[PDB]
Formats: sequence, structure tokens, C-alpha cells
Amino acid sequence: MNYTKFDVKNWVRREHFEFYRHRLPCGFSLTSKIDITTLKKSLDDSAYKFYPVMIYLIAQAVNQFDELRMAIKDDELIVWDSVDPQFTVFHQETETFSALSCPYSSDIDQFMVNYLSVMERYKSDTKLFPQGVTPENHLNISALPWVNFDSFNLNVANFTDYFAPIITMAKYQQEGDRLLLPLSVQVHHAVCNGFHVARFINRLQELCNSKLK
Amino acid sequence: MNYTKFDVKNWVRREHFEFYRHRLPCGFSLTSKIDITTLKKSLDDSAYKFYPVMIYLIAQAVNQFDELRMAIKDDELIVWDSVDPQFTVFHQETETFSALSCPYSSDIDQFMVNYLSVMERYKSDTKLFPQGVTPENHLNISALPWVNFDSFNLNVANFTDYFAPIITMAKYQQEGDRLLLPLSVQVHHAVCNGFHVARFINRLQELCNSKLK
Amino acid sequence: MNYTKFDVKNWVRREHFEFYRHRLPCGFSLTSKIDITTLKKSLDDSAYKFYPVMIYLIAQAVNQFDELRMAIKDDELIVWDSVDPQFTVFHQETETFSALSCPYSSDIDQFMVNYLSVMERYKSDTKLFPQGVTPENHLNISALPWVNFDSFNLNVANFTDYFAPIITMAKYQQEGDRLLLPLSVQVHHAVCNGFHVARFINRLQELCNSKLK
Ligand SMILES: [Co+2]
Ligand SMILES: [Co+2]
Ligand SMILES: [Co+2]
Ligand SMILES: [Co+2]
Ligand SMILES: [Co+2]
Ligand SMILES: [Co+2]
Repeated sequence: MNYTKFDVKNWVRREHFEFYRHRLPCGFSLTSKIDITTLKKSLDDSAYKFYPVMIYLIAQAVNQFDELRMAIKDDELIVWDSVDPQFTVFHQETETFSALSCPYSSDIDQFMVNYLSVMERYKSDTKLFPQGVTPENHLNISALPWVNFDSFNLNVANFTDYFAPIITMAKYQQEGDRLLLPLSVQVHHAVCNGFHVARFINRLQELCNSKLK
Repeated sequence: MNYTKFDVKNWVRREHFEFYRHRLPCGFSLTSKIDITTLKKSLDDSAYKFYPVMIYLIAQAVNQFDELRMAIKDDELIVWDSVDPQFTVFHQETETFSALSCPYSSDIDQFMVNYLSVMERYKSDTKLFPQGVTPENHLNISALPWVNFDSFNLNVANFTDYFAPIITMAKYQQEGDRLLLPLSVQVHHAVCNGFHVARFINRLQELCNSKLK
Repeated sequence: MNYTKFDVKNWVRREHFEFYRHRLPCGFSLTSKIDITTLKKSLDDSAYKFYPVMIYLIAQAVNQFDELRMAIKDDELIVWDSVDPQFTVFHQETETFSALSCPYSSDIDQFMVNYLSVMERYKSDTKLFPQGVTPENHLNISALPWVNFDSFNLNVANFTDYFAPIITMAKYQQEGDRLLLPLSVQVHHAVCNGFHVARFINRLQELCNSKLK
């Protein structure tokens, strides 16, 4: 068991969780711009690719905060020890997207090897879920490289007890001397508030500004 | 009775109200940036705090327009003579937010005294609604001070006949020579359209640019 | 018959369509900024008005891509040969909006004549749908000229099998040496993905940068 059953009996956010879960079911999206000036430099002195490093960096930050790793399993509220990213891959020949995942690793070079192999194996597989069933301990990551956006938001009919963060990136752009990346974060309010989203974004920004390895 | 029953029989927006209320239930959110350069200067020559003045200023503008003060009471469509703001307060020890309100006043200094006392009284109260039942004649105001956003949007499951405006502020930032504040406005389309939201924002901007007292 | 019944039996996006249509009903909105510097120049050397040219230009691009012209008719998935725009008109005396449409034409001057006459005929008609029943082969276009927005999003209760794109424009603004127009695109995920929205926006931008006639 790769999760811990959360002591909700005793949880300080108990009232908050039930209000936003059942009283006023709510989630929100917010788009913010990440300075990736430093990151671009780091990439430049390396052989790492952009999409693969963002995946890694987002999964790395989601994995430092518990509230971004919450779920319901057995009608119980759990916390995943770790999450693996499910990212999108564009298929040029069909104009559709496939969703892929691979195991997260604190070792970036091991991450990269995991990524390239999943990519090699399923590159021509235009099914929606080429690997089958999505692992429950996941996060969704996606990228719209062709257009810059100031906003993005998913309008989903029903969102009951779906607590995995959905992260979307747009095309970066030169905003003077800075290179910025619009990143949309969408979460459920039962487990995550505005503070927790801000704390993830401040952490991701830190990481973009640090050495890769 | 602190409201007037609206003559809907005769209302020019009658068809519009029923279409967006029952035919195609709809609301929208929009985020715009308020120049608060002047405001910062005003604050600087004063002892007023930021969050408290924004609250006051938003409640002041919501209180000049009727359509932002609408509601259903008794299955009747009403207009509130006045509304009191319900703002959020962050509790650092629990990572949760409390919602508080206090009486609106055209006298800012009286507003401030109302604010500080409600704050003093409930500062350590991490309940969600420390004061109990929210007053019906309200508006929601909230602030995400830790992160700058270009967009924000609430995804609420059901929104039936909930006509109170929800306003969210982000961290301001220096956009050249200007200090700007992302402000998200979310409303129901039955009572408020794009014109009315724009008219509120143009009015709030005016007010940010004027003397406080 | 102004549509073709789509071979969905054989469609490469078959799985994608049913997943986002029934499994996880989903749509999204995204706001991007269109450089209309060139366009302003073109207008300047002409007698064309802004709202009318944007309408024309958006309808022109929607009409080059099939996926933006999809619908359900007879429980069948169709593609419209062509679509006519339904745009909004502000009535200053009532503070409400009317929705109007007129026939699309590859000849801009013919477009303009169609537009001016529909405008002349229904200018003082504050009904919501002054012309009656909206043509099925449409797109919605709207404009909020009074305020600049970085984001916009419609929160619609139910969106079942409604595949027509909704496009919203804000007030442009001078962003240094460029004049930019925030444009919000909202679509259903069953027929349109992030690639297809980006491809529409890249096409509209091209068109803004080209001669009118
Ligand atoms: Co419950
Ligand atoms: Co860990
Ligand atoms: Co009705
Ligand atoms: Co009054
Ligand atoms: Co089905
Ligand atoms: Co054609």
C-alpha cells in the first residue's frame, strides 16, 4: 500500500472538505505565468528537452505536497505516497491526442529514460489510452504548444470526488527580457484552496530557477 | 424591509432574465486588471490597509448598481437596498480560510472600525463561518495574495438563482510604470450581462483613482 | 442539404468523440491575444467598421475548418457546408443585448451589405431574437467593447451536444507597439481539441494580417 488512510476524524480541514465536497461542490482554475528564463538556459547547457523537463518538474512539486496527492479509494480519503504523471502526446496524422504515463523518479536521468521508452513504444499508437487503464496515483499534464493563452479552463459536466490536479501549459513567449510560460492549474476545492495552488506555483517557479542535477 | 420587490411584470429585461435563468442557465467569469497606481499613493499617505480598502471600494461600487444587488426571496425577484461584504481571512496555522462579513458604511472610517473589530473578535476562529449564518444581502470578496493570476474561474456544480457577485483578487504586480491588480468577476447572466460587469469595473477603477475621504 | 453526414463508422477520431461526448463530457475556453496592428491600418485605409470586419473574419476562418462546423441533427453527426454568424448587438436604452445573424459571403462587400441591412431592419428591436428562430448552421460571436479582459469564460449548466463555437472579443489595447485583441474561444471537446482551437487562432491572426479585398 502506496497510500496512507487520512485521519479525517481529527483533520483540521474537516469542515472545509465536506462543505466543498457536498454542500457547495466547487473547483476553480487559475492561469499564471512562470518565468522560465533560467530554465531555458539550463536546457541549453544540456541535452534535456522542454516537454520532458516540465513534466518532471511539475510531478516533482506535486510530490512534495500532500493535498495535490489526495483521492477517494474505498469511499475513504487517501493520500498517495507518490504520483506518476499522465501527459498528452500529439498525433499529427490523426489530429488527436493520446494520454501516456510513466513512473516518476527523483533521479531525472532515470525519469528521462522512463519517458523515452514509453514514447518509443507508443509513438504510433493513436488509441486514447495506449497503455490501457490509467494508474490511480496520477496527475494530468498537457501542453498546447501552438498557441499562447492568458487563460484556459476546462468545463466538465460532473467532477465528483476527482481530486487529481489537471495542469495545462501553453506556448511560452518573450515578455521583454523574460521568457514566460502560461500554466493553468485546475483543482477541486474540497482538498485544495487558493493558498495550496499558490504554494505549488511558487514551488514550481523555484524549481525552474534551480539546477536540474 | 431592506429590499424592494422588483416589478418584473413590466421589466424591460424580462425575457432576458427568464432565458438565462431557465432556458439556458448561464453565468460567466472575466478577469481584468485594475490600475491601482493612484490607490497605492493614497494608501501611502494614510494609515489604511490594502485588503480593507479594496473590500470597501468593491462594496461601494456594488452598492451603486441594482443588478449586482439582486436576489430571489420568496421565489420573488428582489433588489437589496444595500449589501455587506463577506470577505475571506487566511488562517496560517490550519491552511484553511474563514469567511467573515461586517456592515457596509459610506463613512470609510466607520467601515474600518467595523472591519477591525470583526477581525479582532474572530482572528483565531478557524470555523468556516465563525459568525454563523451569512447575511442574505451580501457579496463575496476574496484575495489570493501569494500569486499573480491572469485568470481565475470557479467551477460550481449547481448555481441555481444565486445572483450575488463573487469577486477575487490576486497579487498585484508592476507592469512597467503601472501597478495592476487582477480582479476576477463572476456573475449569473439572468441579472447581469457583459455591459453591467464592464460598468462595475470602470466604476471601481474610477474609485481607485479618487480620494478616499 | 447544406451538410454532409459524417462517416463516423470509419472516423479516425471515433473513440475521442464518444469519450468526450459521453464518458467525460467536456469543453474548455481559452483566451488569447490577436495582434490587430495590421488590421487597424487596413481599416484606416477603408470605410469598413471594426465589429463588422471581425465578424466576417471569424466566420471566414470557422468556414475553412470542418470541426468548427459540426453538429448533431437527427441524432446524426453532421458537418455544415457553411455557417452564418450570430453576433450580439447592444441596446443602450434597455441595457440588454439582442442576437442577430446574417448570411456569410466570401465577398466582403456583399457581407457588409448583408450586415447593414439586418442592422437597419432590427436596430430598435430589443427582443432577444428579433428575427425569430436561430439558423442551425451558426457560430456565436459577441463583443464586450467597454472593458479589456485577459480571461472570459461561460459557465453553462448543461452543454449536451452543442458543438458550435462561441467566440467573445474584449476591448483592444496598446501593448507597447502592438494593438492586441483578447479573444475568448469556447468549444466542446468531442469535436474540437486544443490543436484545432490553436489552428483557428493562428488562421484568424494570418487573416488579420492580410488584405481585406
Ligand atoms: Co456529506
Ligand atoms: Co514523498
Ligand atoms: Co421559467
Ligand atoms: Co443606495
Ligand atoms: Co455513448
Ligand atoms: Co467551404
